[PDB]
This record gives sequence, structure tokens and C-alpha cells, in this order.
Amino acid sequence: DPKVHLEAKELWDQFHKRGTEMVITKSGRRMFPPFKVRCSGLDKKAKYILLMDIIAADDCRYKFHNSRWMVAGKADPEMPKRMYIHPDSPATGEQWMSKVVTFHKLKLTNNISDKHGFTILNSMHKYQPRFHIVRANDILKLPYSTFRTYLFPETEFIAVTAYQNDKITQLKIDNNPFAKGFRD
Amino acid sequence: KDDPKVHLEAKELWDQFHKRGTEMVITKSGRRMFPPFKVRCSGLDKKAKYILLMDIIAADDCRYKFHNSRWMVAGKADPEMPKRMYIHPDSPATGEQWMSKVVTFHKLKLTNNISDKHGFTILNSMHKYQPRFHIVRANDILKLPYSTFRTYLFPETEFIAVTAYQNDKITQLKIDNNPFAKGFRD
DNA sequence: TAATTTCACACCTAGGTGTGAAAT
DNA sequence: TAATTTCACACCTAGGTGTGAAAT
Ligand SMILES: [Mg+2]
Repeated sequence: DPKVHLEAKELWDQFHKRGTEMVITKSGRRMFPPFKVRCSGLDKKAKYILLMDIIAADDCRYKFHNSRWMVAGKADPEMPKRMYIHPDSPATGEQWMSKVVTFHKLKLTNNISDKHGFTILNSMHKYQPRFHIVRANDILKLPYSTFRTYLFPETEFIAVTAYQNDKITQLKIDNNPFAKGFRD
Repeated sequence: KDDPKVHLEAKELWDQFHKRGTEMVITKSGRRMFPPFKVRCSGLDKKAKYILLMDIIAADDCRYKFHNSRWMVAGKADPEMPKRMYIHPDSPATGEQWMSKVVTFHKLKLTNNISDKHGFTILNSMHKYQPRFHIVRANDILKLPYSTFRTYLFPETEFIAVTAYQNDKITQLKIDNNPFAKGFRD
């Protein structure tokens, strides 16, 4: 049975315990931590296509009040979510199992008319990253193939235009090399 | 049915290098070409899917030497390695998509490491090379070994690979035109 | 309306330049 | 052999960070 392992799980757990937030911007923001995985148990010679997308975790809009995230009401409408085909697809099980799998092109935006293929999200809504394995050797075969979808609830997050919980901001500062200029 | 037209971008700059005898530095870690090979396509079927590619092949079977300020054939070429065929990352894509932007392979890299495992283009120093652009009307990467390639040659992009510039006039053009080298501008 | 969104900044990482001289 | 290949370096490009004041 193919199995998927989340990389840097201890760090995802630290963020998740405090309520993960991801900033979104018109021009596109990277996710931090990045969503990275390792696959095992794939048939070595069979061909697979690896993909990832982000979907709404529920149909609620949230607000951060009294130091907590709470559902404020029903969610705004959602845009179709970019499905990313990993650039090495299709590749053999062997090939996929010898590398950490990540999606470098992924970026989050709040611009609903974005034309860059970014993942479009509603600020103050909750999202769940999903990883997919499809046993097929033709990208065009994707609309007729079964997707095995791997969910890691510890990577769930609320999208925001600016951080709400300072404890999340501190973890981002202390762990993302690009933000080290703000470290004490 | 289409009627492709391939236009070389920044030809004026390519001509300036070509008139002096273009050289491209190659390194173990991989070196970008400058000028980068960029083109614009017209005449594609707007809806059809195309795969666009590029590779660099030997321009002849000679080894060169730069002496008395001139490039001259020194003898027969050394054996060559297979050459990374670059599939443009945006591939596959519709004809309309392709015609809506300059097609650049500025990320392709040149190396002298015959054991390279990065997919870089492997060249022999002091040998002459010709970049090639290819258009494939096919909607899947796996059908390339069997698909028909239309190949476009631009002789003005021919260059000799080196590990260090030989002709100081070429070094000056690289300095004066490549933003990454502007620190060396007068 | 209060909250949320935007933007110019000063840093940060990653990595593309030819140089000058050592190493082959 | 004498020329070619290598590499740390200063100086660059390119883009990823949160900040906090302004705008909505
Ligand atoms: Mg571990």
C-alpha cells in the first residue's frame, strides 16, 4: 500500500497547535512552511502522476477575537482551485520515491481575477492542502483516472492578509530564513 | 494545419556578438548562455497543443584554437556527448498561449562535466555549436520520440564553447549588455 | 463602522557575472 | 609543455520576509 509521509512534521505541529495562518497577497505569497512529502510503497516500475491542490476546509468565514479563531458566519463563494501537476510527472514509482516531493510553483493570492494560475483563496477562510497520487502515464488521462487523495489535517490553515495571532508571526520569524532579519 | 514563423528576438545583439565570433563560457556547475536564446512564434494553430524545445548540436567536427587574434581550425573534434533536449517548461500548451509571449530558454545551462546529472547541456571546450529551436504539434510529452520535429536554425547564434573568454572584444560585449555583469562596466 | 487590505521599506536567501591568479 | 581549467571573491539581479502607517 503506497504511503505518504509529511516532511518537517514537528514544525507543522507547532504551527497547527497555535492555529496556522498563511498570508495571501495580490501578487502571490509562498506557503510557509512549504508542503513537502515523501512517498513509499509505490510499485517501482509503474508510472504515476503526483499532484496537489488546496481546498476549503469547511464553508465558514472566520474572525480572530479574544485571542481565538471563531466561525463568524457562512463562507464567501470559492474559486476553482489550481491543481498542480508536479513537473516530473509522469515518473516511475522508483523515481518518485528517491526525492522529497514539493510544489515549487505554488503561490497563494486573494485576487479572484488572477491569471497567473495562482491558488486563489478568500481571506479569513479555512483551507486544507491535499496531495494526490494517480497511477497513469498520460496527463490527459487525469480526467478519467481515480485520484488517491492524502489528507494531513496538521497542514490546515486560515488564509489572512495580515497575521492575527502574534505567536504565529513569531514562529514564522524564527523558522523561515527569509524572515530572520526580524529575529531577536 | 499551421504555417509557423519563428522570429529570433534581440537579433541586433546576436549580430554584434556574431561579427566578433561568439564565445560561451561553460563550467562544471552550469553556465547560462548570454545572450539567452529567445524567440517569438506566429502562425501556430490557436487551439492545437504544441510542445516547444531546444537543443545545441555540434556545428561541425572541428576543434578550434584562438591565435593571433583569430579563431582557426586546429584539428578534428573530440567525441561529443548526447545533448539535453530541453522541453520548454510551459509545455505542453496551446498555440495561442505560445504566440502570446516570448519563448525563452534563458535557464538552459552549459557544462563541461561529461558526468553531469542535472540535465545540463554538455559541451567540449574549444568546439563550435549551433542552438536549435523545435516545434512539435503534439499534446503529450511521451509521444516525442515518435513525433515529427520542425527544426529552426539561426546561424547568427552559433558560438564556440570556452572555459574562459579568449577575445576581449567578446568579454566587453558581455559586460556591457548582461545586467549581471554590470559591476564591471566602465 | 471598525476591521481588513495595501504598500513602500530594509533585510534576508539564492544565485548570475567576470576577475585574477593558482592548479592542472 | 604553454595553454586551459578552476575557484573565492566583490558586485550584481531576482525574489521572499514581516513591518506598521495608510487606505478602505
Ligand atoms: Mg524527522
